[PDB]
Amino acid sequence: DGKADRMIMANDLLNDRIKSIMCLRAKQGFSDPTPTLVDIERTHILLINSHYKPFAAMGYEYQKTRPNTGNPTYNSTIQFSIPQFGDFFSDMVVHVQLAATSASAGTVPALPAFIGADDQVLTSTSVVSATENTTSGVYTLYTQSYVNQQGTTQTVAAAATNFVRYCEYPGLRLFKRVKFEVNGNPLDEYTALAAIMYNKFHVPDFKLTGWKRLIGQEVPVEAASNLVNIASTTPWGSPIVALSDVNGTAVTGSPVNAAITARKLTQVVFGAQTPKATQEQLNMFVPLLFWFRDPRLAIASVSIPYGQRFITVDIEQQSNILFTAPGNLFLQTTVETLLTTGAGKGTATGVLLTQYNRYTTYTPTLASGSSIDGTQAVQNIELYINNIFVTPEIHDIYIKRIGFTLIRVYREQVQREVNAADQVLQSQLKWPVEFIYLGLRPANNIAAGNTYQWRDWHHLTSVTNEPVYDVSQSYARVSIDDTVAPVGSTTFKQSASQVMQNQYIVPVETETLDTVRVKAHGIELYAQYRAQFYRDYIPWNYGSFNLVTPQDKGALFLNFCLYPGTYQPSGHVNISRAREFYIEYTSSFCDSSNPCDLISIAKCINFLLIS
Amino acid sequence: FKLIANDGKADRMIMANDLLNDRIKSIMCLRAKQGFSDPTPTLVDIERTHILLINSHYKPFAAMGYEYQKTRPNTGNPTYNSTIQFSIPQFGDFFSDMVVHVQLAATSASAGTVPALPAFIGADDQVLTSTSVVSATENTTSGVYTLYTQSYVNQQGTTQTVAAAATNFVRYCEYPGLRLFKRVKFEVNGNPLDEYTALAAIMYNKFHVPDFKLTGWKRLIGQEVPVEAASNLVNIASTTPWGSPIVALSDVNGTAVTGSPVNAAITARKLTQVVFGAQTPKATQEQLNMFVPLLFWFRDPRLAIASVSIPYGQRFITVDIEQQSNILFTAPGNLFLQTTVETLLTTGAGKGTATGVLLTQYNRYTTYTPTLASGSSIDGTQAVQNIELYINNIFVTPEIHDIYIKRIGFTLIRVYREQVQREVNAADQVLQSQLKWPVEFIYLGLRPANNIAAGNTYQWRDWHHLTSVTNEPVYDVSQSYARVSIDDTVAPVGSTTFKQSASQVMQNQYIVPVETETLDTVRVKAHGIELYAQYRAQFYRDYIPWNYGSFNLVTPQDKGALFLNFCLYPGTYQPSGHVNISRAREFYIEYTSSFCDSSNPCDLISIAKCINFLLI
Amino acid sequence: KLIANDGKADRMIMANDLLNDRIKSIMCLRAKQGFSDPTPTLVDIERTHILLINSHYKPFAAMGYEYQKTRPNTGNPTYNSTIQFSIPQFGDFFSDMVVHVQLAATSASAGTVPALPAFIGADDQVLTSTSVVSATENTTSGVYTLYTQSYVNQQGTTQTVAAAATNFVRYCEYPGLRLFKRVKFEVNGNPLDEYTALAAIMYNKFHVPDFKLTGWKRLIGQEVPVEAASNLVNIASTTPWGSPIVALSDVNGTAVTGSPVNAAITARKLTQVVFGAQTPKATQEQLNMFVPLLFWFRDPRLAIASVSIPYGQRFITVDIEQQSNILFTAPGNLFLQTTVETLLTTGAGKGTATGVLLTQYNRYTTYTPTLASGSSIDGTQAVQNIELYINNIFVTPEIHDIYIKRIGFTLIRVYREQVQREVNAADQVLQSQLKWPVEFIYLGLRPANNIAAGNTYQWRDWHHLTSVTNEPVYDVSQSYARVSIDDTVAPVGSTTFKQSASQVMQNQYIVPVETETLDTVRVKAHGIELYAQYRAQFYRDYIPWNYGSFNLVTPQDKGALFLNFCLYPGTYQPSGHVNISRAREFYIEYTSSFCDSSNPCDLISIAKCINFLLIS
Repeated sequence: DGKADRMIMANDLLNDRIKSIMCLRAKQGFSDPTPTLVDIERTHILLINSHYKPFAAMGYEYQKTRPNTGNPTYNSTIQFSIPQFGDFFSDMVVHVQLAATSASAGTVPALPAFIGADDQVLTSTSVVSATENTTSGVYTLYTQSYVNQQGTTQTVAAAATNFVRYCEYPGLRLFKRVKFEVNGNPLDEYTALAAIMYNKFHVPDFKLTGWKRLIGQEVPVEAASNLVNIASTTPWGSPIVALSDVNGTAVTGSPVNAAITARKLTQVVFGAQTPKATQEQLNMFVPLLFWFRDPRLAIASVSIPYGQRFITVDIEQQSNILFTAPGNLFLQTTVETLLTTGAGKGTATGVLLTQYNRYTTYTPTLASGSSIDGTQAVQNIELYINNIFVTPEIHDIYIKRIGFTLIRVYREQVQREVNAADQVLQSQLKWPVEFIYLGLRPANNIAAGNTYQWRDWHHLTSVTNEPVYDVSQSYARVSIDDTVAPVGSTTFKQSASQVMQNQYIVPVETETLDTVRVKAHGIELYAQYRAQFYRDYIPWNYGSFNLVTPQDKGALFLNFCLYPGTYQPSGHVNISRAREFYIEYTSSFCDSSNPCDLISIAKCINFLLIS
Repeated sequence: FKLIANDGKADRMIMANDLLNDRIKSIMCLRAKQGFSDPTPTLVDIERTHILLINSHYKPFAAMGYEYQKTRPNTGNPTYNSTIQFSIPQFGDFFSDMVVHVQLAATSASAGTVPALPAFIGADDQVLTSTSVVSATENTTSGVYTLYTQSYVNQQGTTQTVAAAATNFVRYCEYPGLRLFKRVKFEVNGNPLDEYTALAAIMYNKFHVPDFKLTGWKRLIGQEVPVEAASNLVNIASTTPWGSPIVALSDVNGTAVTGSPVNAAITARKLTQVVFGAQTPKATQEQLNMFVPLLFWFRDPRLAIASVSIPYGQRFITVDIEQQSNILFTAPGNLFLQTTVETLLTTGAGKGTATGVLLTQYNRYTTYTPTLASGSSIDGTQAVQNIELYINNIFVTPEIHDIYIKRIGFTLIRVYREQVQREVNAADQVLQSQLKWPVEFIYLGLRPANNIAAGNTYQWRDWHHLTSVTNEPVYDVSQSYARVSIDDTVAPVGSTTFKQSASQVMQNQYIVPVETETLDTVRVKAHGIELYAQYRAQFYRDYIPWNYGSFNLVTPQDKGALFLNFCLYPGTYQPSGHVNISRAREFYIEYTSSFCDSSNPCDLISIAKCINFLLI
Repeated sequence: KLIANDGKADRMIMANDLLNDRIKSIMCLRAKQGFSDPTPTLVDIERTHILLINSHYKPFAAMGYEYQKTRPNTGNPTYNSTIQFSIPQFGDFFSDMVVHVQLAATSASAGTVPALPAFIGADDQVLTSTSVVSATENTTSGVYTLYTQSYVNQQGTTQTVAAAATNFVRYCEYPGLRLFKRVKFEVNGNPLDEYTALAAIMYNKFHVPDFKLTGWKRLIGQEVPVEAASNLVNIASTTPWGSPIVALSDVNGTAVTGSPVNAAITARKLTQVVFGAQTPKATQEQLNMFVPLLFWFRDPRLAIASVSIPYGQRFITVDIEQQSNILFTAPGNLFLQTTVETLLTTGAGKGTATGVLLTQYNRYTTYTPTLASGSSIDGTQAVQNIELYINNIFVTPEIHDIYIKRIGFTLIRVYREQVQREVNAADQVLQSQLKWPVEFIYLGLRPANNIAAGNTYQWRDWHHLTSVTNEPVYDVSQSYARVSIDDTVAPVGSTTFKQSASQVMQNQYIVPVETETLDTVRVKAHGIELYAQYRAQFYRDYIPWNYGSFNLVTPQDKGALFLNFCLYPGTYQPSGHVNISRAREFYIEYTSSFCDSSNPCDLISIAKCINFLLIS
């Protein structure tokens, strides 16, 4: 007790209910006066309770189906029949098999143009130029050449082959258009734009690895290094470890022994998106994202019979799925500086060399005339259908008594934009709207000329590439006269080098939407709010484990229900307003020089009759 | 496939198809004799015993719609270190989730100077200029002459002059939106209906943000998100970056040589993670935009607060704003201390000194340390450019609203109750005097006082940690070697004309935040009666958040975050256990510490979520 | 402006014209029936419509829980033994269980530095106690190739052969999962339920989402990554590259490909480090684990009535793995230095050790961690403590006697495991362990070498269900150096302009590359196809993705397959099963590209079956 506990557990009420029921049962002549669990549960909940209810008998089995449209190819329409098997059919997934493929043989391209104006030489293996400076005595030499990973110089016009890679998420872009046909008319359909909105919003981490494996995305692999820290020792030489100045203070910049024993982890990827000489056979199981994937919403076969039900997949072109990438061929850019102090200093004939410096980078380079194989075959494509069976007695009752089923459908509109601000009528909305995926994707993300299209195609922002360099630094000193003391002498030579150890590319996102406003039949559904309200807050607050806060900085969620993703309706936009629906945007990026696509994918409510 | 509905005892208990078919036979026979035209049963008839796993049924909801609304403060121009009060406008029939948009101006550090150079290291040949400090240690017994050089450079390596211009970078503390709200208060009629501090905001950060909400959560409160970056190919199948002379060697006995690299088997590239947001030091931190959610109970739509139930005269959201000195910090910019040690091994006359002849071996060691510029601090004039309260307003039909007010009676609510007790004891029993309602659970921690100290150069990071964090360096070192013959007429092998040179240069340095836990054991006692026996802190940090809560309870990353649980479903609305106070008068949390003493004071932080009731 | 009644669409989703009619009716009946208040009841509305704003809850039959820890009946615990706990009489019910295991801090015994490797070259062979040197002459090219191998510590100091050296120690991955060979819940001498480490690793792969992973790893003694940030690598408007190569343009004005430019952003790198039980250390700290017991009655709803399983005949029995499968030797602070030097001379005796005019020098240096001879694990490492923690649930006496007299029975889930060793590339394996309805089956074909003592990666591969090979990734430091040895002749184009270059291994990573052992799987029971022959990715990737929601995690292990037969794996409510008639003649058929007589594998099949438990 007391007051707080009477309202949370009501244990004095519960006991009085027990005393009352046991007496009424004794009054009425029951052999066993002890109450029923149901009688207790009419007011109180039983936290420990192993009760369950039997389910009407039901089992499921998957089935595989080849298409009606002959041998599968890229850039073609593939249609499946939905065979007659179970009383209902439910979740679907399509196995796509793409042949192992390599690029055709090419050549080592021509060397770059001269950099320096002096001492210009061009051979089959290098291009050399120089800049003189007689004032400072520094002679700068530029050398550029092609090498492989081992550093062996490659000859111009000799053999060289590009690698091949897939775009990111090839399973999502391959199905250009997925549609469910019932009696000629599309019952529901979606595009790759709806598939990547699912990719951003509806794949939590406990499903992410398999999702990636399902649609052909490579999965990172964690790799452990040697020990980098070992307690009570150091990799640094003794002369720089644990120094103190003349005052007894520990020296800033003097390393001390490690306090822990630790090793590094790093992640490597070597899948379909990593360029390879041969991309081995790619097997994807692309799920079809239809409402009836939920078992409860399985579609009765009698209400949509065989012969009038089809799955139709439009297949993208190979040029948007498979790309070339640099192979074992690199451009080595090397700068050498020779500071001389004697006669002819700053030129090739200068004497008295005191300081030498070398700077060397490596850039992966494409081979000339090495392209993807246009004969790569779609080796297999098959539709997997989950078929649900029930007893004849319950099927009869269910078909006569269910009436209808609520369904959800995709409604998509793409609007090419060159305005920094615009009010775009959403003319595709027939039905009540639960929520809307919004995006302003730059046209350059899907441009053939964009060398990073394999990556940018699904991003909803303008992406720029920022290099991050690993640099190896070296120093060397040498005495060239054994009779002169080195310290303070020009016989004590200096040498240094900066060599590129590796290079990363950081994708830097520039958002294309600043503010979004929603107006419908003269009614403000959303005031002009920053894009971060729809990308961060709304996916964070709503949806529970069914709505993921998107990684993409350009993915916006226009919510109109309380529980997006759940079957029970919880809010929508009335059809009257949906028929005059406007999305007003503000952009810092879109203009006449930067076209962008206002992508809006709505999820609408619709009914479906039975029997 | 054939369905088998009745196979023995197991199927009879799980599906009960014989009974289901008997119920159908009975129901169709009764309906037929009672005069119905359609004897087939209703779906409810079947649902009274059996569940239908295929079922498209749903219920219509009482008509409902919602719309957000911006609201500005009653307290004028917003500033750091101030109290900001919002009115809760009269708009919807109910109001639910709330979020505050905060806009912090772009800011830079003031102009400063390159500080003075470090003191001499060696006792010999001391020279100090405006650009370097040089000293040396002689050793004529070994013939090794050690030269110490320290100087200031930028990233490109150009030497910077002492007292020349230099400017520090600026950074925001980690999770600045969580620290910015010193206190958040929802008050009606002068008294706080519920309130919480930044300690509750970080308790939420550790226990209630799973990964499918994290990226958006980090963006809402100003924490930078890592960005994955891909490298060049590091392994290419059938080749190697190692030079031929060392690749694929065998010894004289035919065995492959240990340490001889072979060709790669796969073609792989590396992934690295980079950050460049509010927590990364920058010359100019761009304008910071945050949408801080208010972690109140009524964020749940089911618990939306009826507008007529609270007068408009005295209903407010009141937020105390942290000071700028706890949110924005200076950090080293494009300025680095270069520490170089050089050893020269000579063998002739004067060996070990600067005049020794015949140099046989040379070594160079060099590190770089980011350095603060003198007199370059944060801009104190940084403006809080905008702050606005977003309130979700829910609208219902007039009929349901009138029914709801007259029939709801009350609502069950959850509130925060905070207590912080300063400790210098390794073990103590702390009476929890702010705990006074049915408590579902208690967040517990023992945060060292140094984590929030202005003297801690890592306060921007340590402030929300509940442990003692020390910084262990990890070094990336570039090793180089070189040999050169200075006499073209003498064979190099075995001659002192075959010189030696080597170098170790710091490529990069990482900082490993090493947590030393402050709690060894925890005990929960109420009136000389154990609610929790003395268990290791790892029982409350790892096991309880692992077993309970489902997706509502996240196993905390912080090694010091503990969860004292008293219910079966910590995240759900339905009550499932509590400790009432009630006889909880003498509620004690007893701890043991291997860290807390007179030299390392800590704050025992205990935040409980309690059940209370609001009458509508 | 709410609408509520816009067309047929709003009629079927909200049914507001129907609800208004129900309210208007209910008010008139109550008015006609003489009620004081005619406004309807929330239950009256909810008979048709769902209320999205509803603070309703039900009171729970009073309950509370408390944990209790007990010691084994079998005295001091050791490796390779059976430990048995009694379940003490405490609460009305007992629920989740977790076992605290404490393993003493441990280190390897003292050993020696092993013998140096054999000669590589055929010429100029020298064997020291500190290095082994050989060479390969080449008079045609003028290249003298010198091979040197030695032993060093991390700092690089040379270690003498047969001098002192000690190995480090490491724990296998997921030690808490392998430590328990078998875990038994025993009643009346009969095993009521039991599982092995194989079931534990199946749970580790399929039922630990990311919001529970950190705590899960800490419970079973797996080290947790620690994120560490570096110095700024990019700084806006500057570069680490020296100016001679920065922002170059060719003679035509075009920017030079390969010429770096200033950075556009300012960024740090994030790397991850581990330093726990799996990282080799001179001394591993005292390992403390709280290993949960993965029985069905962990669910609070499914707590076991203390009366229904009497005291004195109920036990938890745990078989403990041998020490040699839990704790392993790993290389310590001893490294094999492999150095190749090439000397390009052109004068008399070129290509031999007597070459004169040295033009180019190259050094290639790798390091390989090396085991010390005679340094092994401490076989006297004690199990310092092991205790079983049991949650005890207390309920009111009135509800206790009612529930025990009325619940009848409870559904339980039990493990049923079979391991079939295979050398056949394809086989059809009868599952004799299956006797009861099966919800789903964890499947794998684990290579026998993953648990073989001869495998030096057994500490890692034991829980993997594929064949793992080790692919090195090398971080290589490249350096160049040029020096003029004659100050009277111009360096350019002269043999006095000497060249030197070095490649030194900076670090090396091991990539675990998984080779799948299962190609296709087919499920055939009672001559009936429940699963056709489908690729292994259907069971590994598609099924865990589609089913189970947050209760079924997609497995990272490429060899983990999930054969599902219910709609909702992870829920207590039954949702489908394989019936007993078919379960008694049950076949799992596989095809393999890996398994043959040179690579024996174990087909591991662990099914979750449904059984029942009577009450008392």
